[PDB]
Amino acid sequence: SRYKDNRPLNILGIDISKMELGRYNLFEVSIFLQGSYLNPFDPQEIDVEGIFEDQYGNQYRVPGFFYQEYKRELKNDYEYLVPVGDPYFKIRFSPINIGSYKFFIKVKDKTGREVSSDKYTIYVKESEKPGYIRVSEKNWRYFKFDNGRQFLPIGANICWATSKGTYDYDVWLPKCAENGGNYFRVWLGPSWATFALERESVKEYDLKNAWKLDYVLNLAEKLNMYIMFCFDSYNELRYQKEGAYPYWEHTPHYEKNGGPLKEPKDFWTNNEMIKYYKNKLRYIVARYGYSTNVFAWEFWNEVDIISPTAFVIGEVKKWHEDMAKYLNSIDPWKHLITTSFAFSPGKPEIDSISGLNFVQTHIYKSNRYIDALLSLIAYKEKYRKPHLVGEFGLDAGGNDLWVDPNGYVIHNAIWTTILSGASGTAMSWWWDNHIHPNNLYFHYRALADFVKDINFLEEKFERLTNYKFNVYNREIKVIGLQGKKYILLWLYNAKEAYQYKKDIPNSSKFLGSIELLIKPPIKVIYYDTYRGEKIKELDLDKNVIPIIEFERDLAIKIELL
Repeated sequence: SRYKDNRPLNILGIDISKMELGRYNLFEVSIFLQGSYLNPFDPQEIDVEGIFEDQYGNQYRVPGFFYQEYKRELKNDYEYLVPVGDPYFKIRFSPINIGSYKFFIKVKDKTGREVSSDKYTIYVKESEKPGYIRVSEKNWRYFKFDNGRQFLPIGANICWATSKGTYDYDVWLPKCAENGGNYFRVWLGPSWATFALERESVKEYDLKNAWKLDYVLNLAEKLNMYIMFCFDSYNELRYQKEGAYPYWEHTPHYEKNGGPLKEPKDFWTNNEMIKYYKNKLRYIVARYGYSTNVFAWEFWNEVDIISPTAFVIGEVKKWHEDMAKYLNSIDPWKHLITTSFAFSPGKPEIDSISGLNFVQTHIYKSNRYIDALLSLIAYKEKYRKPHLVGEFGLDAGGNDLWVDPNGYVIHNAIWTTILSGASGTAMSWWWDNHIHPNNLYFHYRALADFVKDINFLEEKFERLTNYKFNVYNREIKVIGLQGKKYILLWLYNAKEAYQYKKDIPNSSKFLGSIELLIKPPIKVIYYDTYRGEKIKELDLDKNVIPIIEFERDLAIKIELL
C-alpha cells in the first residue's frame, strides 16, 4: 500500500482547467486532499466524485481518480518517465450541452467522514466536435457521431509500442491520420503491454502506463482519431503448457503473484476478483470516459482461447452481461461496449447479449480469404448490430511480412469488408513491423477517398445480387453494394489478387462488362485503388457497365441519375 494516507479527511486545494469550454471538450479538476485510505484506487477506501448539472436539469456523477504527473524523455532507445510533484486526484468531465453548468466535489473515505467543495459555475460554448460514437438508428450496420454524421472506422491495430513508448505513437499516428485513418485499437493488458493498468497488481493501477495512455489519447484528439480500448487479453488466463503466448504464470491475477485467483477459471466468479475488476472499470471511466476519442470499451481480446480449463460459456456470458450493465451504469457518456473471439464465427451466446453494442470478427486465413470475409459478414447480419472485422491477416505466425511486402493482402481485405456491409475496414495486424516500415498507408488513403463522400447511413445499401458478368478468357469477380443512389463495385482478378510477387500496378482497353438490375441513366466513375484517383468517367443510357483493363483490382462508383 505505497499510496496510503492516515490523516483526517480534508480538501486542501482545487485547480480548475478553464471556466469557458467548448462542447465535448475536456474540463479537468485537480483535487489535493488528505485522508484515511489504504488504496486510492479502491472506492471503499476513498471515493472522489464530481457532481455536474447543466441548465436543463441533467445531472452527471463523475468518479475521480488518482493521478501522478510525469515528464517524458527518450533515453537512447527507451522512454523514461520522471515523476513531477506528489500524486493527487483528478476529475475529467466533458459537457454534452452548451450553456452553464454548476458542479461541486464530494469526497468520502473509509472512516465514513465526508467533505464537499462549494459550487462552481462553468460556461460551455458551441464547438466543432461531432460528439460520441453511437450505433446508427438509421442503419444498424453502421456507426454515427452524436451530431448525426457517419463514423466509418478506417485504420489498423496499433496495440502497443516498442520500448520507445509514446515516442512511437508520435510517428505512427500522424502517418495514419494524414492517409485517411481515423481508428486504432490499444491494449490495456496483459502486464507487459504499453498501457497495462494491472502491471504489478490487480488492486492498484500503474500510474506511468496510465499517463502514457493519456498522452496517446490526447494525440488521437489532435488528429481526429478514435480508439478501441481492449481491457484484457486471453494470454492472462492461459497456462504456459497451452502455448499461444501464454501469460498466466506471470499475471498479477494469479495467487502466486499476489492476486486472488488459484486458477484462471476462478476469474469469472471469484468475489474478490469481481470487486477489483469493477474498481478497474471505475478507474478507466474516471480517467478516460470523458473523451469522445474513445470509440469503444472492449472487455477481452479473444476470450474463447483462454485456458480450456477456464472457459465455461455460461459463466463467461453472465460475466459479460453483468459487467456491461455495471460499466454502462457508471459511464456518464455511455460508450459502446464489445468483446472479441479468436474463433472467426464468434460465440452467439455472447454476441447476442444486448449489453454488447456491436460484434467483431478476427480472421487469419491464407487461401480465398475474400470469400471468407464475405461469408462472415453475411452471417453476422443476424445480430442486427454493427460488425467490425477487428483483426485480419494471412497468418497469425507473421508470414505476411515476407509474403506480401506491398500490402496486397491488406488491400484486398479493406476493400472487401467496406463493400460487403461491414461497419469499417478490416483491421490489419503488424503495424510496427509491416505497415509502417513498408509504408503501406497509401492503401488506406485510396479507400478513404473513395468512400468519404457517400453517406452510408442513408443509402440503404444491400449486397449486390442480380448481376451478370460477360467476360472472356479472364476470371473476374465482384464485391459490391447497391443502394438508393449509388452502386459501389470492387472488381478483382481471381488469378492475380492472391499473388503478391509483382510490383504495385503502375487502363485504355475494354475487358468485359457487368449487367446490373438498375434503371438508367447512370454516371460511371472508374477508380484506381492503388493511386487513389479517378481514371475515367462515363455517362450511360443503358444498364451494361463496361469494364476497362486492370491488373489486379478496380473500383467503380455508379450514380443513378
